[PDB]
Amino acid sequence: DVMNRLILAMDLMNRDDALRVTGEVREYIDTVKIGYPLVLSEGMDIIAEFRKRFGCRIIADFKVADIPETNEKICRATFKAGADAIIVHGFPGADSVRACLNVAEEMGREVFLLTEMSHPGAEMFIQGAADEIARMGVDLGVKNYVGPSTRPERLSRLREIIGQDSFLISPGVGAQGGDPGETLRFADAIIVGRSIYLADNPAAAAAGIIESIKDL
Amino acid sequence: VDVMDVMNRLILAMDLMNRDDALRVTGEVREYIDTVKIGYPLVLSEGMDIIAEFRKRFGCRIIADFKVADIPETNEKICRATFKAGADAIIVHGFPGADSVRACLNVAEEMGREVFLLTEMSHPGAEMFIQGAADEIARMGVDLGVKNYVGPSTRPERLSRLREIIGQDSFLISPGVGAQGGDPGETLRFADAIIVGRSIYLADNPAAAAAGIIESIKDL
Ligand SMILES: O=C1C[C@H](C(=O)O)N([C@@H]2O[C@H](COP(=O)(O)O)[C@@H](O)[C@H]2O)C(=O)N1
Ligand SMILES: O=C1C[C@H](C(=O)O)N([C@@H]2O[C@H](COP(=O)(O)O)[C@@H](O)[C@H]2O)C(=O)N1
Repeated sequence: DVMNRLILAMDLMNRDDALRVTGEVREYIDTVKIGYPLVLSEGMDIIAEFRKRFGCRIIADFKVADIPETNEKICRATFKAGADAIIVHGFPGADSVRACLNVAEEMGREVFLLTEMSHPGAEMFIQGAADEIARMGVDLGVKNYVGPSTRPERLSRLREIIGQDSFLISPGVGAQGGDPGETLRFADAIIVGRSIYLADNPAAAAAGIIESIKDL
Repeated sequence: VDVMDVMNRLILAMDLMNRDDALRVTGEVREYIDTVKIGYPLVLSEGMDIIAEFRKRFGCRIIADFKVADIPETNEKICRATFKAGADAIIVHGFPGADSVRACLNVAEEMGREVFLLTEMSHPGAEMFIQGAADEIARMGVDLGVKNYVGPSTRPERLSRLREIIGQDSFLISPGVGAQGGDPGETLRFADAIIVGRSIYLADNPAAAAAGIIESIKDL
């Protein structure tokens, strides 16, 4: 359950700037997605902190895409650092995703499978494997997925593959071009990045987005 | 000669997760290699500063094995942060497409660092989707101006195919020799250097582990 179905993609690289725009919209969010831009430039402890300076839940968007052995070490350190869930790439195959799954289960945490990406280059290879990846995701027993809001049609097919009792979230809303309304029809929640943390007033953006979909 | 050469054609994949063991083990094999591959296992446990530290204390070049695989905008920040940390190079995935790779290349060009494109991976799972796109990712990397690549030693027939695609003038490094089954000798028929992790850092005696690989290759 994600408050207001919205997830903050705190992608600012300044620690303070981060805990700021994050505080300037704390009201409308309870789930934060944190990536490498912030973590590498400020350290993994920027996570265990968030889980207090804001009490929110943290999804580590690390797109794990290595061999099984290394994926296991990466997931361990991300969870030890105290992350609630970690986003994993599916293109490396089923043994690599399985490695992340074991660790999540061993530590009682969550794995999110990224099936398709939102950006343009995604057409070359990712798109043609998307469905097969989502399906691998089902054979593997994955219950959490990430899909592109930049492609409403794919987003609907994804929901068809994963089922109704699978959790789904969607990036690409706003800057990349996705609409917060169309997207929420198949996915359990959206993820908005730049469209918030870069507006003259981030507080008055994560307010309007909630308005454009406070109906549902 | 345009690309930096690797001492003894051997790159150490330092994936131990605690600062002291990483330092201790790397120090022991210093006289044998001058390039060190530092990935997320160490960097997420000890921090990115570990990158400048190794680079200073050992005088070795550092390849950040981060497998950048995000959208262009984010890949740019990951590369800028990695280079700001002092890495000499950064490994990038190709599957996300040409725009994602180009974003890494711009920053590398801007800051005077290098990009290695990972085309095909060495684990079994790699057969499911990356193998099928491997030749095209390689060819895509070539057309983008990529001069450094990573190909799998666990499949000489594939490493060979990739060498033909990228040609004789570009730099190819290959992981998977040792713990994964690749042979130092065969791999080097096509790769300029091999990446070795566990066979050295989980060995009773790392230096001997390294000296013994360097030895069986000395002739070839
Ligand atoms: O396919 C993907 C993978 C990844 C993800 O969601 O896992 N993201 C992340 O979503 C954020 C951009 O949202 P914004 O700033 O454009 O509004 C960044 O943190 C991206 O790395 C994508 O956008 N597309
Ligand atoms: O295809 C790949 C991708 C990646 C890479 O080389 O970029 N690696 C890395 O090579 C090291 C293992 O060498 P060892 O410990 O098995 O000796 C780890 O750091 C892996 O993440 C692979 O092994 N296979």
